[PDB]
Amino acid sequence: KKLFLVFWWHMHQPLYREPYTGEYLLPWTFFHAVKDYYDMPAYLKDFEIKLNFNLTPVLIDQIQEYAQGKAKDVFLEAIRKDPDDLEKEEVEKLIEFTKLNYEKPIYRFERIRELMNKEKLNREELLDLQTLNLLAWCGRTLRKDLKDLLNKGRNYTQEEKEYVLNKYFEIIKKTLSIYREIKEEGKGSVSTSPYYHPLIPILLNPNCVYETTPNVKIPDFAVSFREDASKHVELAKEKYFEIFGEHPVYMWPPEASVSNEALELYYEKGINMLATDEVILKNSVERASPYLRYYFRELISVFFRDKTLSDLIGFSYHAWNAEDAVRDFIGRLKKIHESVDFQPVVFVVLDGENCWEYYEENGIPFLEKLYSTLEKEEWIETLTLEEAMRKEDVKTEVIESVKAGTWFDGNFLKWIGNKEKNEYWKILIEAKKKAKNDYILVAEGSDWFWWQGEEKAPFVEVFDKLFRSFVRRAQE
Ligand SMILES: OC[C@H]1O[C@@H]2O[C@H]3[C@H](O)[C@@H](O)[C@@H](O[C@H]4[C@H](O)[C@@H](O)[C@@H](O[C@H]5[C@H](O)[C@@H](O)[C@@H](O[C@H]6[C@H](O)[C@@H](O)[C@@H](O[C@H]7[C@H](O)[C@@H](O)[C@@H](O[C@H]8[C@H](O)[C@@H](O)[C@@H](O[C@H]1[C@H](O)[C@H]2O)O[C@@H]8CO)O[C@@H]7CO)O[C@@H]6CO)O[C@@H]5CO)O[C@@H]4CO)O[C@@H]3CO
Repeated sequence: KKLFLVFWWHMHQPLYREPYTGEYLLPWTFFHAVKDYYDMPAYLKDFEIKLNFNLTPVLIDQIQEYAQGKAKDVFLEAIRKDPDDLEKEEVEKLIEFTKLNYEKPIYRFERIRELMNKEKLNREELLDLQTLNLLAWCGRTLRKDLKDLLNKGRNYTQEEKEYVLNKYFEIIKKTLSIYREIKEEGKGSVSTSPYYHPLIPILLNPNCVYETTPNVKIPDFAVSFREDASKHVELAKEKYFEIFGEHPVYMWPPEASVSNEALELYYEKGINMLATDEVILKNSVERASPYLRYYFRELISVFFRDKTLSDLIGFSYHAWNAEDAVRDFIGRLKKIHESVDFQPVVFVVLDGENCWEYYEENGIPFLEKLYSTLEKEEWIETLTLEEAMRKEDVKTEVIESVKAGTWFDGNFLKWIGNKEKNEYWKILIEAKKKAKNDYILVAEGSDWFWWQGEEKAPFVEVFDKLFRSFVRRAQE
């Protein structure tokens, strides 16, 4: 009797490329590509387990542009420059970026602490600020190759900075190929999402927010977004076919968000399986185990992720020692294994690139120990999405209705329902009436609405500039 364990690591970045200047206004795609997007599937080269991945199409587009040397990244241009050529504005944003990240374990260099305590910075100190910001985002693969330079910690030269940059782009250039390779080798399945990571249930029926939050105020949805919902899915299918050679049969719904209408749409578009959140299951079915494969109306398979296990990784274990965390995780899996007489399917689903920067050494001690330990347990069988979908010795249940929501509390309050977020929807509604091109789809991405109307943080205004620029461009 085995426990079937399914990791599904979700990778996404909204579009940082401002459409009038063509500049990437934030470097986060670059930094998560060099730190996470290659290295997360590259674990499969060293560990005999299965791991699965979601790549949003808008993320794939940006990885392609960086890989081809086409991305004009303003923050990265400031890193590349000789410090004598840095504008005051660029130094300021290098310092602000450092302060934003200063407390993360991946920024644990004594030299950073020295440079932040300094009133003015000379050329050598600026070179160190530039290069340490690069090295802070070093992924697992190059932490081996660049060991000598990482241990230096200070006194970097322009030549060493450029060496690091060249290696980082070599990683980005190999990234889509490793996803293709692990898929073809049967080491993992790869899914995608509707193109720009929108909330499909809201685009199909904005009144679905009242299934969970009856008291919320929403704007007057005087335009239909239903066709746009279909387009996000269809264009995702096309992009996925380009990279992987088939239409995708697995999708991750952005924010785990489902509704009866959204599930019907995924079925109509040929998606055979998706996953969503356990809170949605508990809101929809009184007596329900998350260890079963569910069939929504016998149209499409649904797995509900194990929220506690997913949250152990996403929220707890950064604060723990790696060995303690792995022993805890295996212990919980063993209790699950001993708790049912059938073979349970245990989905572990979370962002695949955001939690590691808060772990010691970018979470590499944790993941190496986790995967090493998993591959040794006879009673754990990790599965690809494809195996989880077709596995016969699993228990199964039909469900006829779900209560619309997301993996935030089972509701939509992070993206709609307060004055500020509603203003974004009103902007989008008005723009949609006058829309002339697919930039209106870019502006439907969930990310813009998440950041809007949130307590001020460094670089928040950049998401607002992006959103409004896409809205403007949509109408021209
Ligand atoms: O939009 C840019 C963003 O896009 C991607 O992220 C999206 C992701 O793909 C979706 O799945 C979804 O993610 C949900 C997530 O899975 C849930 O876990 C939850 O996330 C909440 C966190 O759990 C919770 O801890 C908290 O996070 C707070 C941090 O703990 C706190 O440290 C601080 O974080 C600041 C960062 O330290 C700083 O670096 C900067 O963050 C930038 C990112 O580093 C950068 O990569 C990018 O983010 C991408 C992301 O990588 C994609 O995968 O831009 C960020 C902004 O510049 O600034 C942070 C804020 O100051 O504060 C955070 C927030 O309070 O809250 C989060 C969010 O509630 O919910 C997610 C939403 O359901 O959505 C995300 C976003 O669209």
